[PDB]
Parts: sequence; C-alpha cells; structure tokens
Amino acid sequence: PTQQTTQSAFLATTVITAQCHAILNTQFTPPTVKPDWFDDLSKKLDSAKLVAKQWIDDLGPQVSASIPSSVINFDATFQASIDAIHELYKADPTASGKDNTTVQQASQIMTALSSQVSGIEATVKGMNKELSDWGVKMQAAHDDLVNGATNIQKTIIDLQTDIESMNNAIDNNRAAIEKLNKDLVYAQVAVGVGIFMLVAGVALTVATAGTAAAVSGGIAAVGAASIIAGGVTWGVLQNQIDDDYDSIAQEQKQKAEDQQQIIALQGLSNASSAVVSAIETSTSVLSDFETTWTVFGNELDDVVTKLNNGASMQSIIMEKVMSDAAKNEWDDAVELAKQLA
Amino acid sequence: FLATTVITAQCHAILNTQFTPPTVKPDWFDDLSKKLDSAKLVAKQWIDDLGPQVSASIPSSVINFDATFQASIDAIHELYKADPTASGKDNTTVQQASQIMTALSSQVSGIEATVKGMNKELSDWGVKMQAAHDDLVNGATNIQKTIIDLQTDIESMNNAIDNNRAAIEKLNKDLVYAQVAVGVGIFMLVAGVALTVATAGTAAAVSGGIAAVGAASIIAGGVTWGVLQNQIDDDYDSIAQEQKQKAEDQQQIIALQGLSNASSAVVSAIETSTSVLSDFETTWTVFGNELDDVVTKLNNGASMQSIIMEKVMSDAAKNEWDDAVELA
Amino acid sequence: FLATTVITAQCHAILNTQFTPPTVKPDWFDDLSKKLDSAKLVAKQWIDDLGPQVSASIPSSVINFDATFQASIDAIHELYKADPTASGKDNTTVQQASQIMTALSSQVSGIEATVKGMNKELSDWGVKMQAAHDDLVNGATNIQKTIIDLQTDIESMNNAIDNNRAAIEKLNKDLVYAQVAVGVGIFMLVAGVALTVATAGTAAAVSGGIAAVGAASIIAGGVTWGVLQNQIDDDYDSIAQEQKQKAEDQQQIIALQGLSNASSAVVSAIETSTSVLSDFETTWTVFGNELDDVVTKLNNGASMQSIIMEKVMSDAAKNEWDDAVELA
Amino acid sequence: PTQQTTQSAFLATTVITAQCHAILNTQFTPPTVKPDWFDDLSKKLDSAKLVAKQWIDDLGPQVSASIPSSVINFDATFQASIDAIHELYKADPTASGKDNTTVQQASQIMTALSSQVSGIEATVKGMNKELSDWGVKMQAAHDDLVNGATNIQKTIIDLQTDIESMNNAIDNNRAAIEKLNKDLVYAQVAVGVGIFMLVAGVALTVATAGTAAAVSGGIAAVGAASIIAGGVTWGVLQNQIDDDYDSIAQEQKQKAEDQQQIIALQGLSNASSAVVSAIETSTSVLSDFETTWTVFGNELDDVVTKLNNGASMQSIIMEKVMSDAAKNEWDDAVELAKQLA
Repeated sequence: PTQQTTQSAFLATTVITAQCHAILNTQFTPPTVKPDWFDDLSKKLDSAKLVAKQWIDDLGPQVSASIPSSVINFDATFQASIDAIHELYKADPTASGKDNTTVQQASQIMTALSSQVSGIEATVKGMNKELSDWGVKMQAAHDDLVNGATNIQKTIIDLQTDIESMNNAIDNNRAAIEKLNKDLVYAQVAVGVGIFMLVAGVALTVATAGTAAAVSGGIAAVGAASIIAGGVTWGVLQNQIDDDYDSIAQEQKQKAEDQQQIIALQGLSNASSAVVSAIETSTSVLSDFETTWTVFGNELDDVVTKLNNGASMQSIIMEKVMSDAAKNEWDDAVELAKQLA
Repeated sequence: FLATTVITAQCHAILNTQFTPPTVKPDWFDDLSKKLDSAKLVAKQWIDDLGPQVSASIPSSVINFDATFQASIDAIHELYKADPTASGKDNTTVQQASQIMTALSSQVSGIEATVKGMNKELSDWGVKMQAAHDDLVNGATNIQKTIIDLQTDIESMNNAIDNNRAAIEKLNKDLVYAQVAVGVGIFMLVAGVALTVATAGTAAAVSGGIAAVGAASIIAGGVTWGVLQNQIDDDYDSIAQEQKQKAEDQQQIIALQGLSNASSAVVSAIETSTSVLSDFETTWTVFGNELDDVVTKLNNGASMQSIIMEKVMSDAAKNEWDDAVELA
Repeated sequence: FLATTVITAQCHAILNTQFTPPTVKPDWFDDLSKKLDSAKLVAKQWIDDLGPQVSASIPSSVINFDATFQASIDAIHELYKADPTASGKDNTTVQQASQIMTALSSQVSGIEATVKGMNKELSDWGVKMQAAHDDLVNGATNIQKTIIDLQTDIESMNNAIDNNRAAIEKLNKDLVYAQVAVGVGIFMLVAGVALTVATAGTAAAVSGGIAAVGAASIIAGGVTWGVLQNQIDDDYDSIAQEQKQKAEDQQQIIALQGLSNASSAVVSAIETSTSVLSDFETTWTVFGNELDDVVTKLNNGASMQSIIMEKVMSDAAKNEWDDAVELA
Repeated sequence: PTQQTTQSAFLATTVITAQCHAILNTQFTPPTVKPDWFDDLSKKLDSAKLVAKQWIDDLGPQVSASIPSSVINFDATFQASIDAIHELYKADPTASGKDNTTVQQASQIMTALSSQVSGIEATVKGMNKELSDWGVKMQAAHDDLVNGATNIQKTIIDLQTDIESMNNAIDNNRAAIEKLNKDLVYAQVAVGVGIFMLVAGVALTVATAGTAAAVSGGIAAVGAASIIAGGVTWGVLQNQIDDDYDSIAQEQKQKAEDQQQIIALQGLSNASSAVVSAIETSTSVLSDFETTWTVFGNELDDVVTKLNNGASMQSIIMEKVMSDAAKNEWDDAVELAKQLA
C-alpha cells in the first residue's frame, strides 16, 4: 500500500533523531597532559555537535510535522469529502455536463480538496527542503572528520601507539622494580655485616688494648664503609622504587585516559557515519513520499477536470477514488500514522 | 510505551540517588556533587513545573472539546440541515455559520499558542538536560583516575610487603649467624681462660688472642643480635602497616567503584531521557500541527461552508481526542 | 557444502571457544578478552539478526510467488487465451493487463528493496568481521612473544642450575680443605701448647708461634666450614627454587600453547567465514539482480502485454522458485 | 560453446576474489622498534587494502552480477519468446510480405528481444567497465609496492640479514655466558679462599703480636681484598648473565618478529602477484564474454531485419538462431550459470 512508504520515511528520520543524540552525548574529557590533536579535534566535534543541535529542537520535532501530520491532515478532509458527495447523491445522481448548481458546488469543493493536498505536498516540500539543507550542513560538519585532522586515520593509530608506548613503559618499570628488589636484598645484607664488622673491629681494638689495632681498625673501617654503602643504597633504591611506582601510576592513568578517548572517538565517528548513511535514505524516501502525494494531487486534479467536463454522479462511483474502497485503506493508513506517534 | 511515564521513571531515578563519599574525600567529590545537584535542579523543574504543565495542557484540550466544540459543530450541522441549497458569502445563514466558524478558529488560536510555547518550554529543558549530562560525565573521569591511582598504591604496598617478607627471611638467616657468633665467642672465651689457667700462663699470647676474639665476637654478635631483632620487629610493624593500608585503600576502591557505578547510571538515565524527549517532541509537534490544522480551518468558501469544514473540524477533534486520552 | 550452514557453524564455533588465562595473568589478557568479546558481538550479531534474516527472506519470496504471482499469471493468461488480438493503449483488456501488472510490479518493490538492502547489511558485517579479525591477530602475536620470553627464562634457569651444580661440586671439594685445616690446626695447637709448657722456665716464643698458627687454623677452618656448609645448603635451596621456576614456566608455556591454538582456531574460522561470505554474496547479487529483473519487467508495452512480458515474469519467477528452495 | 566461456570467465574472477581475500588477510604485526621500511609499507599495504576493499564490498560481487545473472535475465526471454511464435504459427504459418499483424507482431517481439539482448550486453559493458577501472587501480597499487621501496627485493633481503645478525648475536651471547660461567667459578674460589685467610690473618694477628703480626696483617689484608674482589666479581657476573639473558630474550623476540614479517610479506607478494597475473585474463575473457553477446546481438539483428523484410514463418524455424537444440544448449547455459552460484 501507500502506508509502507510513510512508515519507511518516518523510520529513517527517527533513526536520525536517535543518532543525533548519540553524537551529542559524545563529549570526551580534558586530559591531565593535553596532546597536540586535542584542540583541533574539539572544534570539529562542536561543529558536529551544533548541527546536531539543529536536529534536537528545530528539525527533529519538525520532521514529525511532515510524515504523520500531513497524512492525518489529508484524511481529515478525506473523511469529509465522501459524506459530502454521498449526501448530494440523493438529490441529483443523474446531473451531468455542469448543469445543476450542486454538482458545480461539489466540483469547486473537490477543487479546494486538490488545493488542500497541494498544501499537504507543499508542507512536505518545505520539510524536505529544511531536511536537505541541514543535511548539507551536517555532512559538511561530518566529512572534515574524514579528510583533515582525521580522528581515525591519524588519532586512532596515534593513540594506539601511545597505549603501546605506555604498556612498554609499564613493562620496563616493572622489570626495573624487580631488579631493584634484588638489589635491595644486597643493601640489607651489606648493612647487617656492616653492623657486625664495625662492632667486631672496635671490640678487637679495645679488647687487645690496641696491640692489633691495624687489622682491627681495618675491620672497623670496612664495617663502617659497609654501613654507609648499605644505608645510602637502601635509601636510594627505596626512593627509586617509590618514583618508579609513581611513574607507573602516571602512565597507567595516561593509558586509561587514552582508552577513554578512543572509545569516545570511535563512537563519534560511527554515529556520524551512520547519520550520513541514513540521511541519504531518509532524503530519498522522503522524496518518494513527497512525489506520492504530489501525483495523488494531480490524480485528484484529473478527476476534478473530468468531473467539470461531463461526469455523472454515478460515474464517480465508477471511479475508484471517492468510494469506500480507498478511504478504507487510508483509514488504516492513519491508524498506522497513529501507531507511529 | 507511554513516553511520559518513561521520563517520570528517569527523573525519579535522578531525583532518587545521592552518592556518599569515600573515607577520604578527594578534591573533586563535592564538585561531582555540584555536577549532580544541578541535575537535581532540573528533574524537579520537570516534575514540579513541566510535569504539571503536561498534566494541565490536556484538560484545556479535552474539556473545551467536550462542551464547546460538540455544540459548535452541531450548530453548523443544523445550519446545513436548515437550508442545504443556500449560497453566497453575503447570505444571512452563511454569515450566521461564518461568525461561529471564525470564532472557534480564533479561540483555538490561544490553545495553539500555549501548545507551541510548550515546545519551546520542552526544548530549552532538553538542551539543559544535555548540558547537565555532559558536565556530569565530564566530572566522572576523576573517579577512574583515583581508582587506578589507588590500584597502583595497592601494587606498591604488595611489592613492599613482598620485600619485607624477603627481608624477614634474610634477617632470620643472619640472626642465626649472630647467635652462632655469640656462641662460638663464649666458647673460645672460656677456652682462652681455661687454656691460660691450665698452662699456668705459659700459653699467654695464644690464649690471650683466643680470648680476645672471643670477647670481640660476643659483643659484636650481641649488638648484631639486638640490631637484627629490632629490625625484624620494625619490618613486622611495616608489614602490618602496609597490609592495613592495602585493606583500607582496597575499601576505597569498592567505595569509588560504587560511586562510578552511580554516576554511570545517572548519565545513562539522561542518555535515555534525550531519546524519550525526542519521541515526545515528535508527538508534541504532531499535536501542534493538528491545532495548526484547526486554525487553518478558518477557511470560508462561498457556497455552504458547513460540510466542507466542520466534518474536518470534528475529525481533527477526534484525532486529538484519541491521542490525548492515550496521554491521560 | 551449503554456504549458510558453514557460516552458522563457524559463528557457533566462535561462540563456544573462550580461552583461559595463564597463572601469571598478563597485562594484555584483558585486551585479548576485549578482542574476543568484540568478535563474539560480531558473531552473535550475525547469528541473532542476520541469521533469522536469511531464514525470513526466503518465505517472503515463496509465499508472494505462491499465490500472488500465480493469480497474476493466471489472470493475464486468461486474457491472452481468451483475447489474443487486442491492441492500442486505450483498449480495456490491455488496461486490465497494465492494472494487474502495475499492481504486481509495484507490490514487489518493498520485497525487492529489502533483498537489495541486505547486500549492504551483509557488507557492513563483513567490514566488522575483518575489523574484529585484525585486532585479534595483533593481540595473538603477544602469545608467541611471551612464549619466546618464557623459553629463554627456561634457558636461564637451566644455566643457573648448572652453575649451582658446579659450585656445589667445588664447595664439596673445598670442605675437605676446611676440615683438614681444622685437623692440622688442632694438631699444631696441641703441639705448640705442649712446646710452650715444656719450656716454661726459659723463654720460647718459637714454641709460642706453633700454637698461634694452630689456633688460627682451627678458627679459620671452623668459620669456613660453617660458611661453605651454609653456602652448600643455600645452593641446594637455590637449585630447588630455580627448578620450581622451571617447572612453573614449563607449566605456563603449555597453557600459552593452548591459548595460541584457541586464537589460531578463531582466526582460521574467521578466514573461512570471510571466504564463504563472498561465496554467499555471489548468489545474493544473483537474487538482487533477479528482483531487479522485475524492474526490467515493469516496462510495459501497449499492444497485448501478456505475450510480451508475462511468460518472462513466469520464467524469471521459476528461476527464483528454484533458488529459494535451494536456500532451504 | 556459449556457456563454457561464461564459466571460464567466472573461474577467472573467483580466483581474483580469493586472492583478494588473501590480500586482505595479510596484516603484519607491529614490532618493538619500527624499522625504516615500515611507515611507508604500512600505507602501501593499507592503500593496497582499500582498492582491494573495493573488490570485497561491491565490485567483486558486481562482476558476479555480469555473468551469472545476465544468463537468467536472458533466458527469461529466450525460454519465453520462442513459444510465443509457436502459437502465432497456428494462424499464418507461411505469410510473408508484412501482410499480417501477426507477422508484424512476431517481428516486433524479435526487436524486443534485440533490445533486451542489447540491454544485457550493456549491463555486461557496465560491469566490465567497473572491472576495467578496478583492474587498472589494482595495477596502480601493485606498481608502487613492487617497485618503490620493494618489499621483496629490498626488505626480504634486509630482514634476512637482520635475522643473520640476530643469529650471530645470539651465538655470541651464549659463548659469552659460557665464558662468564667459568669466570664465576674463579670468583667463587676467590671469595672462598679469601674468607679463610681473612679470619686466619685476624686470628694470627691477635695471637702472635710481633713482626709475625705484620705478616699476619698482610694475610688478613689480602684476605679482605680477596673477599671484596671475589664478591663484587660474583655480583657483577650474575648481573652480566641476567642482562645477557635479557639480551637473548630481545634478540629471540626480534628474530621471531622478523620471521613473522617475512612470512606475511611472502603471503602478500603471492596474493598480489596472483591477483595481477589473473586480472588481465579476467578482463580479457570477460571482454570475450562481452563480444560473445555482441556477436549474438548482430546474429539476432540480422535475423530481425530478415524477419522484417523478406522471411517466412517456416524460415524462422529453419535458422539456427531460433532453433531448439541450440535452445537446449541455452538451457544448459542457465543450469551451468546456476551451478556457478
């Protein structure tokens, strides 16, 4: 029927009303350290945001004035034309050739019906034009993401090699912390034998009254040197372990920020590409929906002119249009349009 | 599938939750509260201003279409039935129908204006909800920053506890050497004294040297025993303190994971609220153009304007009727 | 050899292989889990949506050609068997033929548009399949990365075990020297102290040097006996620790070989799926062009369109009658 | 015959789509250090994916619109319109000179078959034109890979010499670790002798106290020197062996990465050369398939102008164009083109 181009023209526009929100909700965080690409990819988001602004409060609501509202507006008069002709059937169902006044009255009322459906297709024309030039603005705010300062071709590869760089740094710092543990055990052994050799040296110096003070002073001096070496090595290695874990924290939150950036950029790119790919089908099927009502207006024009020429009132029942067999289909079409709202 | 109850449920969830701090509150937390309560400004400004307006715009369009519109259609219907052969705009009866037609199409213009103003009243509230979503999801990255920072802190405390346990093992194995030092020192001290007494002091230098390394070994092993035992107590206290810090910051991880789950739930709620506002604006501009239709039903013809406009009036009234009672 | 059964079997093979982490859970196994669950999302998006799409496109092409096409061919076969001579555009019989043919060739338009849109609905899925393939391979090279790393870890622990065994043999040789140092030392100590007590009345420090070198020999031999014995026990504990590391690394390498075989089976299934996908697009373009043939059939003549177009519709529809029962 | 060239041109293009899938399978992994040839042969891969991606989405399936669907659309009429003239033979089986409307209609049905066959070979021209531009773009992507910074003539050779470098460095490092094992044995006997003569020298110094104390302090001094020298030699050699096995890890991972890159570049070269050595046969035999329908177009059009001007109705059966054994071959053609599906 004609209902399945109405539902298809409404569905491909509700897809855009949904996915403009997917573009507009995409808003990534300012990082700790700000990269090079961050500013000149932000404005190309805002241009891709503001035109989606023109789909959330201006054109998104207005595309519902086109597809359900013009069909129910046409059927509001198409529920009135049939009874107005069916009442005048009882007066003169034989009057032909533009003779009786009521036949010419019904003729100019169906001419007003043709002007009403011409206004229907004019409303759909205005809505399709306001869809199309916004589509040029949204596509112009889209294709800059794929031509210059691209999110995919440059920054996805850049943030992937940045995530790999931070993973490499994390691996190097963890192997470094392993080696510093293996050196810290040596520092503790050195300060232990330093304690022992220092007290043994000064004890052999005192306990022999300095008769062997050369070798005992040597033992005490190597003990004090081992104390100092183990102590400052322990302090230095613990400072390097703490600074290595601070570096692990820094590049770990850097890798987290880069993952949060790539998911937002992939969402923005996929939403904008699907918005363009569905705006194409939306404009095409709205063009078919506009020409459907335009050729139906021309068909009603041909019926009006052939009714002005010579057509009998029973020849209108010989026609398909003003009977019950088409208004019964379009009652289901407006029931579908009430399902679509 | 009623898209007003969906926004009712989402704003109920947004007005519902109020997230609690962790044990130590960071620098952004109250600011995250300052990115929540502004949303707690709008979700009541929906349900105490625009929630009342969506429950007060429909009794203006069901009651004034129950009494005024039905009789005002019946009047022009009976004016059709009184003379179905009339013509002309300067007719008496066509004038009597045209005054009521222009009056009804002029008094639906005010309710048209308030419905078209309701579009603007929902528009700015929708963009404000979008902005309050984007500021809250802007603040909700510091939670992941502090979570991954405290995860690094947990890894650092695990490394330090492993280091201190290896130090406990090595200091036990060296404390054995300090005890062996005082043992062999006490033995060779009494060996030097007994060898000096037994040889009547003739083995003076040898047993004096044995006793000298004996005393040096007992006081050196004693000081090394005291220092290594004190160090073992110190890094047992360090193991206890770093295990306590690991449990405490792990508790902070669960607290901030609950906070991040709450903030993710609230921003997903506004994420769905934007699509449900899109569908409600779809239905609302359908109703606004339905009343635009009733205003463009001011069109008056020349001959018998009654059946050419008033059945369209009643049919658009019925299309408003079924949808507004679905919104009731 | 049925191409759709091949791809549904391969997608269910992607669904039933999840892979297990090794003992030390690395820093990339969460990323490999992300690559697998994205490939699972692609395989389940094909199984849950495009799967029933292929199985629901065919009864829509059978049922509409069961009765709706056959009533059309029966009607415009009656119009040719009863009146094969009528011509001219305003003729009533060719008007009936053009009415039922602009009914059929424009009621097939939605079904043709669906079957034509499924070409792009397959193409974006093939793009997502080759997308989920390559990041999975870039994650699965890290398998043999750590496999090579644990292989040289095995080599390092084997070299260190051989080093500790050579050190154990040399220390078990040097213990004999420390023990003969204690023996010769206690012999020279008792000889030197006997030599000093036998020379008490005069002086003999020549006798007092033998006992000094004997006492230093027992002290030095005892200290290195203790140190070399504790180093032997330390080297046995090091052989035990390195053999434990070698056993656990050999245990981890076969888990990594299993994970490598899992990622290899998944990428092999994706490759045969992406080839049989092109073999399915091979016939999907055939059915797309076959429903484009009805667009070629919509061009109607003026003079007895039955003998011009209707058996063409019957022959192409019978080719679709072959194909749609070949797809089930 | 008239079907086996269609099957041969289809066997020519399934080879193209299979080796194009072999091109799309080729994606080599990023190494730890990205060499000189990478950053170009990334995009010289990647662009040689994108034009190859044109075969994957549409154009490969669109050359599968040329052969196996046009035979169906051709015997939509050729299995049809032979039996239309068989009922026209019932009225006038010999009437010539354009006297009847039946002969004038059997003429225009053959002109309709002429326009249908011309539309078939025009669809074949469109699909072979798309194959022509895809084939020259595939040659355009093959040229810069196989000539400018050649993957096989340069980087296969440079990677083989890099593998030889890593092999010689691995054997060098394992010889160094064997030498370091022997030097470790010497350092262990150094510290083992040094502890003995240290404590022997200190016990001799504390016992003797003469010039024997001077030579005993010498013994203890060379003992402490041997302890410190053997100890730092032991520690330095364990440090060197651990760093050297980390070097063995680095070189073995580099050798495995290089073997993976060589296998990927061998697969790329085999796939792209098998594409380019078959795409010219694909265009040549699809041009053969187009000129087969062009020969069929003139071989129908001469029958058409003879049937218009001076043919009988038995003479249509007499010619082999409208014959039935050849039409049995042209039902075998449809069964073959459906077997190719």
